[PDB]
Amino acid sequence: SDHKFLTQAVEEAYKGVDCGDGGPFGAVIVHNNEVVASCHNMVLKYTDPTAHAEVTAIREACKKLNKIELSECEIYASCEPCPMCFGAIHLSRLKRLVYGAKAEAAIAIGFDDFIADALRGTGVYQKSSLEIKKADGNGAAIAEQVFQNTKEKFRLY
Amino acid sequence: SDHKFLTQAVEEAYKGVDCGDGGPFGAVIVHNNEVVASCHNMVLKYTDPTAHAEVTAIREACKKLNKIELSECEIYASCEPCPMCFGAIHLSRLKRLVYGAKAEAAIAIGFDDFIADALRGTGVYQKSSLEIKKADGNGAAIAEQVFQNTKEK
Ligand SMILES: [Zn+2]
Ligand SMILES: [Zn+2]
Repeated sequence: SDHKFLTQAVEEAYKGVDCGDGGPFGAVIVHNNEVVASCHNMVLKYTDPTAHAEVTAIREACKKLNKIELSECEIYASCEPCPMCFGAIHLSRLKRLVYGAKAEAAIAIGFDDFIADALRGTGVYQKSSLEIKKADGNGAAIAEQVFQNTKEKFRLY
Repeated sequence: SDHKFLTQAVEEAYKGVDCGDGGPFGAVIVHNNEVVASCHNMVLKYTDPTAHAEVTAIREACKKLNKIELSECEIYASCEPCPMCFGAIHLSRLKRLVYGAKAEAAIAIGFDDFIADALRGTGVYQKSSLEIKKADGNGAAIAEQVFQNTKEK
């Protein structure tokens, strides 16, 4: 099941960058195998620097479910969530995070060096409690290739 | 001026908690000396756990200026911004943050221990770039008093 939803997140990333909504990032929020929200980065479309894929999905899922906690839901992120997004995942009380590519894969094509200490377990003040799964196998390889694929698609533009 | 805009962020904190929009937290974004956004926590009003005062203010300022970066603006927060909000402040590229109450003041009234390493200078992977000012004196007194004053609210 993890492979299904992670690949849905990756496809959101491709769709969002293709239509110009934002960068190549996707996120899917799922409640007992039912998809609650399927989003990509909307920073450009919304003129909102907080509209990352994860934040957008959280906003949508909370509005759909009429509550500010998503404690029975899980989130699939095509890329490792940044500090803002990991903070939003913490605040939302999501029970599990599965992510596809390490942040280094995005930094490799020029994205900002902007990594969540609490995700990687390197903080003094901020600690995480939720279950975190870095994908492996086919899902991880597919997720990691998003960034070189996007850079190649826009190389001569 | 620093006192003026921090006091306005505290005023937003009180207004928001009084009308049930969210918790006792406010934020003000200014371009030199003009208010670009003045907001409070809207978590309850919007059913949105990301709608902290700072995030709400960033979104409104970016809409007002029609752009996703706020490198000419500064942000005043009634309370120390949390990891989410400090991340948002980084992404928006605000050039300066002034905040009134240390997170311990909110925690002492029963809010979650949820503190940004990058703001306190203890981040390993996340390093702040912007200038940060913790208020002192009367500004700190005003911002700390919010939590005692709104305890039963
Ligand atoms: Zn993010
Ligand atoms: Zn916050």
